[PDB]
Amino acid sequence: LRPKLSEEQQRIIAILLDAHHKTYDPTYSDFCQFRPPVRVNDGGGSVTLELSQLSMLPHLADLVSYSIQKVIGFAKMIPGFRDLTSEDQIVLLKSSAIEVIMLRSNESFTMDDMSWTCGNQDYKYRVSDVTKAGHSLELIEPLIKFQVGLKKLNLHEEEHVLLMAICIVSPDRPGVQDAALIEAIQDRLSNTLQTYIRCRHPPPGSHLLYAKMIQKLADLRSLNEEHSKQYRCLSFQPECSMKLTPLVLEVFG
Ligand SMILES: C=C1/C(=C\C=C2/CCC[C@]3(C)[C@@H]([C@H](C)CCCC(O)c4nccs4)CC[C@@H]23)C[C@@H](O)C[C@@H]1O
Repeated sequence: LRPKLSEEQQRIIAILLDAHHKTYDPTYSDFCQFRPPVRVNDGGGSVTLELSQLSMLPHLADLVSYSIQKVIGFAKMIPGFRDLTSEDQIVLLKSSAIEVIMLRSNESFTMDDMSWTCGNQDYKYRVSDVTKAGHSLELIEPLIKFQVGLKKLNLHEEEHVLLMAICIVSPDRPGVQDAALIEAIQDRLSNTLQTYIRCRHPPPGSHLLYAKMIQKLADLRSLNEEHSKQYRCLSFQPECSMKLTPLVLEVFG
């Protein structure tokens, strides 16, 4: 069976697309406002050197902080999100922030050279830039694998925004209060996605796609935990806080 999208489901999709268009600048025109990226010589991938300088951390921390603000804006436009208590809204945002960033970053990621290309050379982010920010391959490898995997799903923009919305409004987040309400909101989004794929996504892929998308949400949970471990190590580095931002300190602290 291929039920058609209800008027409400169409509205939800239009709302999410508009929300994404208002919060994701495909030209990356604000990036020059961030603290400048610095790339020091480290072909050897020296952890000692990387930690002593954390040359790319100020720039990436500003990028991530900027992105969190956008995700907050996006979340506030998700149908139903405002119905949640302020406390639940914050718990969901803090717990999914890094995951949504990884998801939305897929738009700038390119398999041409496996990098996130946001402009000229200065704003082309490679795995080497992540290491220069203090991270290890335990996070980087899975991250790239995840990016390529998501790219291959060839998601329609409609599927992309729904996946981000579903990621945010998850009832199984530590600390949530009204899980039932959150699940109700998420189910409404999941059904919309499931329905969209069935009557709008042409084969090969009319099916199987939903499961693959759900699996990516699971992958995101693992990356979230790995990033958390790495962030902890990073926080031990003296003077690290100055290379971050208040928003970032709260979200990952
Ligand atoms: C943000 C966005 C973009 C790219 C994403 C990237 C490339 C550079 C490195 C990133 C930011 C990965 C890096 C794992 C995160 C590590 C940094 C970090 O622990 C911290 N930082 C502040 C406090 S701790 C995750 C997503 C990757 C560009 C554009 O698509 C907008 C998108 O929101």
